[PDB]
Amino acid sequence: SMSVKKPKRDDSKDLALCSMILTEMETHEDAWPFLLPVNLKLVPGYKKVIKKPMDFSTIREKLSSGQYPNLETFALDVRLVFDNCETFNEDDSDIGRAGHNMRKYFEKKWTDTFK
Repeated sequence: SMSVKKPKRDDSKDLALCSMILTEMETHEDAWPFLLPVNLKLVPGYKKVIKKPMDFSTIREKLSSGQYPNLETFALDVRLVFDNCETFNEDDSDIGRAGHNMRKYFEKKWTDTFK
């Protein structure tokens, strides 16, 4: 509350560390469904169904331009990528499986880096 603060967690390396995580997601072999925005002219249903599209390139641009206020808003966009993928793709598809695998990979890196 006013003039009463919990001790200051060092957040000065968060930007660099989110960048490193994102590089590791970018270079994973199962990243291919997620590297670029879904082409809304060429994929029927996507525009109407997926209210907030997200992809790695879009996260990389937001990161590089100071559009994440803190590391939690960065994790929310990453998870949005996987949540979208589960919304649109059967679990038993190449892309459905890619999404589960990438989410697992992300969540481990997140915990090991920050928890």
